[PDB]
Amino acid sequence: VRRLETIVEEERRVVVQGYVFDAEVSELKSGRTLLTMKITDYTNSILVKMFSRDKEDAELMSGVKKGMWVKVRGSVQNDTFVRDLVIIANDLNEIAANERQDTAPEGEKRVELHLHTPMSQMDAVTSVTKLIEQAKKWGHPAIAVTDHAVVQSFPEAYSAAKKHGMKVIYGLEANIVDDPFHVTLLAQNETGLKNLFKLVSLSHIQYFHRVPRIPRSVLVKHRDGLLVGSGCDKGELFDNVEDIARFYDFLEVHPPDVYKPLVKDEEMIKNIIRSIVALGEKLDIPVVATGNVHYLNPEDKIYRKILIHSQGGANPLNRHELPDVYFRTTNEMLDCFSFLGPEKAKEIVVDNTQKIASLIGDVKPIKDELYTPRIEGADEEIREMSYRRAKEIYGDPLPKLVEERLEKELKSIIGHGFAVIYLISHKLVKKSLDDGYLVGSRGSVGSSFVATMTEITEVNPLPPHYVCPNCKHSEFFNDGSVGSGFDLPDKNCPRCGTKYKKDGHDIPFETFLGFKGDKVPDIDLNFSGEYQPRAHNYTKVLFGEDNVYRAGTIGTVADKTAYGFVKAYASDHNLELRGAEIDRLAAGCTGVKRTTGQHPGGIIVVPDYMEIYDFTPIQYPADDTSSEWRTTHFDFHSIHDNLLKLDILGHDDPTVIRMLQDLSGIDPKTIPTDDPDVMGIFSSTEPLGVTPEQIMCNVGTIGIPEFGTRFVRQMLEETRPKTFSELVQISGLSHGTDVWLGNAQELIQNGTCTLSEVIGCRDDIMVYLIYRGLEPSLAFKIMESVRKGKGLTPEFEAEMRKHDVPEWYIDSCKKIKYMFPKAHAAAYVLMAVRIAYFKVHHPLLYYASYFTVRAEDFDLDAMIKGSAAIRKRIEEINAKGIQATAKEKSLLTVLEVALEMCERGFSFKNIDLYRSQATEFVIDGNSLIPPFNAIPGLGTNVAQAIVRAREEGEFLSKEDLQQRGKLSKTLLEYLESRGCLDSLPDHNQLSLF
DNA sequence: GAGACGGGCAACC
DNA sequence: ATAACGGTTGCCCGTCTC
Ligand SMILES: Nc1nc2c(ncn2[C@H]2C[C@H](O)[C@@H](COP(=O)(O)OP(=O)(O)OP(=O)(O)O)O2)c(=O)[nH]1
Ligand SMILES: [Mn+2]
Ligand SMILES: [Mn+2]
Ligand SMILES: [Mn+2]
Ligand SMILES: [Zn+2]
Repeated sequence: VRRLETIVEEERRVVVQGYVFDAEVSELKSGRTLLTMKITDYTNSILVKMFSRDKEDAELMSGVKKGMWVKVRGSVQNDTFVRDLVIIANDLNEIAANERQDTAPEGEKRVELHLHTPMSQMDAVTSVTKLIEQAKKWGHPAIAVTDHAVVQSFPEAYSAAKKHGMKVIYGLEANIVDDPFHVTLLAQNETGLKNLFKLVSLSHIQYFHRVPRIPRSVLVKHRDGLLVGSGCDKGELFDNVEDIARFYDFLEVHPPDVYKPLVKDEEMIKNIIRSIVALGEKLDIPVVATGNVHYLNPEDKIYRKILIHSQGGANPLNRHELPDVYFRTTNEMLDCFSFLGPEKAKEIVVDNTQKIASLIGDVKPIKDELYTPRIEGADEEIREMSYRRAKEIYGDPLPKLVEERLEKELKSIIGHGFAVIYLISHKLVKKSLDDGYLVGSRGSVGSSFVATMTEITEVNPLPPHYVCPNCKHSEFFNDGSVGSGFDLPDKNCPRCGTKYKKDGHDIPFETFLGFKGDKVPDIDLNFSGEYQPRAHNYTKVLFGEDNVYRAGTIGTVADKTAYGFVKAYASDHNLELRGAEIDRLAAGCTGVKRTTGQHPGGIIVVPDYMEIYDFTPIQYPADDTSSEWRTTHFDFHSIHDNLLKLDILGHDDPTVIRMLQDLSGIDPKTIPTDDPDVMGIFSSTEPLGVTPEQIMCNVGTIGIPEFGTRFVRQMLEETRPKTFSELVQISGLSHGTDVWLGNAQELIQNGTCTLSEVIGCRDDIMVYLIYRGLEPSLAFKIMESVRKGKGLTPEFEAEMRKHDVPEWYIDSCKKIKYMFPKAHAAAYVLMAVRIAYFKVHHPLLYYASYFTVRAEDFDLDAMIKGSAAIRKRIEEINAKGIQATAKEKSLLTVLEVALEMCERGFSFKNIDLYRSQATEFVIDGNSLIPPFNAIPGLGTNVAQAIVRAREEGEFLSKEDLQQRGKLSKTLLEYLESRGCLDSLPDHNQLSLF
C-alpha cells in the first residue's frame, strides 16, 4: 500500500489509498463507462481512471462521490492527453476514513480554548465548521473561537453550533499595548460579547496603528464578561516577575512542540512551561493547556505554508519553520505533557480546561429578529403621500382596484416596519433629481404601488390600463389577456377626448414582502456612478452620523488566487506537481480571508433605540483610517435579518440617459414604448439602416444594456420580441444560469409549451401556483426557493403534483439557478427602450454617450482608420474564442459598437489638441472627437490638467504643452507620432513671466 | 519612494 | 464557432515615470 508521494514513474502494479475530491462519469462509443476521479492521501494526489466491464460496475461507478475514501489497485501509466502520470485502476473499494480518534473517556474530555479559523487573515486554514464538527465527534464539551484581532467567524460558528449541538466559546486573540503582546479573550455572556464587539471596533478605529490594537486601559474598561488569558509565546508573561501574571483569569501553555522555533534549546521550553505551572498553583490561577490551532490535521500544515509563503520576506514568519498547530486530541494532549506527571497533565488538559468552559454561558452572537427604525411622522406621511399622488392620477374617489391596492399595501408596509425606508428612499430620489441626476429603478420594490406613488420606482404594478392625464378616467384589464399597459394601442379618453396614458405591469405586491410579512427585503435604487457617493452621504444627514454604516465585505482567497499561490510556491521550491495535486493544494487554500472591503452600495440602518454593537463591530474598509465611511465588521449576509439595508447602487444607465437628455433636450419620460422603429432593433438591423453582414450581427441591439451581449442577441434572433412585455419575458430568461439553455429553450423547441408559458420571472411561479390552487404563502415560499436556485423540497413537489402541476414545470423549477422579479425586468427594459430610442433617432448622441459613459477599452488607431481596421481587430479577437482575456472581451464589446457607428455613416477623428475634451467624446459634424483620457496611459487626471492648462492659456510649444499639461515623455510621443503636435515648435526661444 | 494607471480578482446587486 | 447571465463597486499589486 503506497503513499502517493512515492508514485513517481510508470509501473505495472500499485495499491493506493485516498480521499476522492473529484469524480465524474462518462460514456464511450463502445457503451463502456469511464470513471475519472482525483484522489489524495494528503502526501500527494493523482488522477485515477477506470473502464467498466459491465453495466453493474458502470452504475457502481456513478456511486463514487466527492467525500468518499477509496482503495485502488492498478497500474501507473503516462497519460499523454492529461500530461501527467495517472492510475488505471482495475480494482476499487470504498473504505472508512478511519480518522484521528479521541480516546479519552466520556466526560473526561478536553476543551480547546485557543483556536484560529480562516478569518485569521492568511494565517489559518480549516473552516470553523469543520473544526466545530471535529470537536463534537471527539466529544469535547465545548470549543473556543479566538481569531487574531477579529471575530469574523462568529456567524458561521453559531450556525455550526446550532447544527451540531456543540457549545461554542466566542473569543478573540487581541493586540494589547501598555499605556505589543497577545492575550486571549473569551466571552462569558452577552455583556462580554458586546464588549468584544466594542474592543474590535476601537482597535480598528480609534486605536489602529499598523495593526488593530488595544491599550491595556481600554481593555480594563471593557473587561466585564470576559475571561483573559496570557496566550502565546507572543504573550506578555511567557516573554520573561509575578504581577504581570495576576492580571489573568487563566494561564496559557502550549505543547512544547508548538514553541520549537528557537530561546536557546528544547529543555528551556519544558522548564518555562513548568515555571508557569508553578506560577499558577502559587497564585491560585487555573493553568490551561491550549493548542493554538491553525488547522484541523497535522498534514493540513502545507496549506498554511503556502499562504504565508505568498507574502515574501515581507512577512518574517518565513524566517524559521512553522510549528505543528493542528487540532490536538485530549489523549494526545496528555501525551505532550506527560513530563509534568499524570496528575498535572490531567489537571491542565481537562479539569481546568473544562472548568474555564463552565464559566462560560450560552451566548447568541447574532440576533433572531428584525429591528426597525422609527422617525416621527413616517407612517402617516407615507399614507398621505401615496393617497394624494394616486388621487391626482386616478381621481377622487379612487377606483375600487386602486383603493384596495393601497389599503392592503399600506397596512403591510407600515405594520412590518418599512415606512421609514420608503420615505428616506423618496428623499434620496428627490434630492438626486434636484441635484440634476435622474435615478434608475431596480429590484423588487417595483412590485409595490405604494412605492410607485412615492416616486421610489417608475414601475407601476397595477394591471394594464389606460388613464387620462386630463379628466383622469380609467380603464383596467384583468382578462390577463394583455401583458402590460405599455403594449396597449394609443387611445383617447372616450370622455374628455384627450390622449390616454398607458401603464401597469400586473405585478403582485407579495414578491416584495411575502404573505407573513416575515421576509426582509430592501429597497434598490440605481443612482448614477458619478452621483452615488452623494446619495450615500445624504443618509448621514437623514439618520444621523452614527445610525448608518456601509456594509463591509470580507475578501477571501478563491480559485484564481489559490492556483496562483500554489504554482508560485511550486516554482519557488522547484517542485513539478501533477495537475491533480496542484488542484488539491489549491482547494486547501480557498476560503481564507485576505482583505476587507466595501459592499457595492448598501447602507445599513440602525434604529435609534438600539446601537450598532447590538449587531456587529465596526471598522474601516481595508483599514483605511482616512475613509469617509465606517463599515460593519460582519458582512450584510451575516446580519441580513437584523437590520434594513438601503441598496444605493451605482449604474451607467441613468448617466447615459441623463447625457442623452442633456444633449437632445428630449425628456426621456415622453419616449414611446411601442415605437415600431425602435422596437424593431430587438429583432432586426432594418431600423438602423445597415446590413447584418455590414455589422456582423443579425439584430440591432449592439450597445443596448443587457440586450447587446452575444448570448442575448442570439436569444433575440430566435425569439424576435416586438412588444414591451415580450422584451420583459426575454429580460427574465436571459439572466441566470439554467434558465434558458437546457431549460426554457428546450421546452419551447420540444413543443411542450409556448414562449409565453415558460417561466420568465419569479412572480410567474407564485401567481401560477396560486391559480393552480396552492396556498398563497406556500406559492410564495416556492417562488423564493427557486429564484435563489434552491430547487424544490419533497414537500413542494408533493404540493405541486397534488394540484396538477405538470412534471415538466416541476422539473423546470429545479433547474433555475437564479431569477429576476418582474419589476426588475420592467425597470431595466424601460431604460433599454429609452436608450434604443436614441440609438435609432439620434445615432451620434447615442454613440457619444456610449463611448463617454460605458467604454474604457479602445483601439483608437483602428477606430480612427474606420470600418475595415475595426473589423480586422474584431476578427483577431473572435479567433481567440473563449480563450480571450477579459480585456480582449471588454475591447471587443466596444469595437463592435464602433464598427456599427462607422457603418451607419459616422467616424472618429484623431485626438485634437484644442477640440478634444478631458473625458467626453464630443460631436463634430458627423464625427466623434475622442477625449484625452481615451489615450492608453492618459488617465482622468492628466486629461483634466491638459484641459485646465489650455483654458489658462494656449500651448506655445510641445515643451509648454508638456510642462503645463503634466505629460510624461511617453504620452508626448503618443501625440507627436500621430501628428497632433505638428503645428507647434518643439520649444520657445523666449520666455517671459 | 511617491503617486498614477490598469489589470486581475472578489463581492455583490 | 463552441456556450453563454449582465453589470456594478472596490482592493491589491506590478509597472512605468519624475
Ligand atoms: N443579472 C443579475 N441581476 C441581479 C442578480 N442579483 C440581483 N440582480 C438585480 C436584479 C434584482 O432584482 C436586484 C437585486 O436586488 P436584491 O438582491 O435586493 O434582490 P431583489 O430586490 O430581487 O429581492 P429582495 O426583494 O430584495 O429579496 O438587482 C444576478 O445574479 N444577476
Ligand atoms: Mn499569539
Ligand atoms: Mn494564537
Ligand atoms: Mn431588493
Ligand atoms: Zn379624459
